[PDB]
Amino acid sequence: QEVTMWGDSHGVAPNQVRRTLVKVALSESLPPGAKQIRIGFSLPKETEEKVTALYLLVSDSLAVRDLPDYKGRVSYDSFPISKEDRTTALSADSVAGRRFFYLAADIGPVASFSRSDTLTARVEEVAVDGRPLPLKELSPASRRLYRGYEALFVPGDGGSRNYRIPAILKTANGTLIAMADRRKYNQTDLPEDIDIVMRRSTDGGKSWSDPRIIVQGEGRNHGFGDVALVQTQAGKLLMIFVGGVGLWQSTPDRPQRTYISESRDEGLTWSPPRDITHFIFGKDCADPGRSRWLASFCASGQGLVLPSGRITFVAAIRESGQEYVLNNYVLYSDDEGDTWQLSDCAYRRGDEAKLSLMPDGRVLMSIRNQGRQESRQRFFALSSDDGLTWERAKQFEGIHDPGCNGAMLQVKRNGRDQVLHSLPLGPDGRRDGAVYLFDHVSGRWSAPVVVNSGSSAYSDMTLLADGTIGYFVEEGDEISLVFIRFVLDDLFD
Ligand SMILES: CC(=O)N[C@H]1[C@H]([C@H](O)[C@H](O)CO)OC(C(=O)O)=C[C@@H]1O
Repeated sequence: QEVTMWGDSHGVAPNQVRRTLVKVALSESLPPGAKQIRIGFSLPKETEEKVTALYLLVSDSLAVRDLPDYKGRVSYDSFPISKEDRTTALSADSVAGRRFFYLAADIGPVASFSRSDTLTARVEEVAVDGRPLPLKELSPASRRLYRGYEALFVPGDGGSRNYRIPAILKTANGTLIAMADRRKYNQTDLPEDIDIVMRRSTDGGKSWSDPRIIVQGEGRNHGFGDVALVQTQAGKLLMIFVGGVGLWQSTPDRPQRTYISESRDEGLTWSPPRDITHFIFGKDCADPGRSRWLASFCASGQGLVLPSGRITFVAAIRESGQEYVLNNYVLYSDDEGDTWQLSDCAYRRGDEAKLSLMPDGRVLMSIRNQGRQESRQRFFALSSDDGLTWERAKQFEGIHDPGCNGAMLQVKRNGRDQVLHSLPLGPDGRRDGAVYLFDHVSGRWSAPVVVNSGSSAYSDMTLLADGTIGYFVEEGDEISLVFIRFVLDDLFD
């Protein structure tokens, strides 16, 4: 006869409805001799001012996210509470044998969006006919306000059990393209059966089209995923992705293949996928020095189109069956994706790597630290010839990498050229999604700022037209893909 309690720590945005603050779970249904349950809670005046209404929600599901994020797959009743009240009661009959209770709120309109712009509440008492039950707290509540915050892909959406691997792209016309692994049966990588799914926004991420499967996987060893995105200088959209067996199961004669698809109408329609594995490695490769290589995949998220028009993604390539490590090469095209070539080797024992354009026209590459090498720090390299040749740049190091994909944006802050990098803070785990700012002139990283506390993994970022940052992250143990919008001052002033 015990209650367990979880405070909620997901972000919120103005005017959102029925946002959970804390939820509690009874160990058992109320007994037949129970007439009413009554829950007492604490809620600071600072939180009270930022909400317009409270509610007690009752459900037969114990959910991770806000109940409306499940688009009806969670069933609940909702009972309002005056914001000034600190207790509420409900009849056993109305609970109808259910065990999961949520204290939720409607978020007001005003906001300052600073680091201290947070919301919290705590359940202090759950009494059944005046008998307090033992209460155990597993997590506190702290919900930060952002300019935008929306779960774009939630486990269960459209009948897929899971979602992973976010990719985000803003077009020259302002269209937002969001893509992801639709991980149908569970959260594991290829060779599992996986689709590529998409949603679009034409209003800067205020609203999003219904999700559309654009590449359908056809069974185990026949799925697709790990999408990266660019817009070419001629204006076409380009996705690149892998499909087939797993990374370490690929071979020269039976590869996990690399594909590209293009769109000429802002992501509405896409060309039938085109196998470009033969430009890279394996049995159909024209370069005999790469015909015995085993595997290649481009880092999911975004590529980079250079000022010349050269299209680039970083591939991480397995050259030997005698080792489980990868080497980085830039995959590029100077003819709008018609043909593809590889740079010289950019990193030895690398992994998922990302590119960004330096103020002086050099290319900066950020390299995932796979295998807890060295000091468990993120790796960096530099190229001065548009990605053809590379050199390690230790002076950019200085942030921890638990072994996870992330992203870079070149931005101006207070007149000064800086790199914004997204990565889990950890330590040594995929936890607390954070961003850092690297100052070009001083060569020092900022202290991290945690955007989403809790389990956090892959992230992609884009610069919106008005300077806001779109931040697309893997939140939680069973992952939802979440689009968050903030400006730099919200995080760093
Ligand atoms: C094609 C592929 O396998 N991509 C996977 C990537 C890769 O396995 C690793 O980067 C190599 O070390 O890892 C992860 C991961 O969450 O860690 C997710 C990707 O789906």
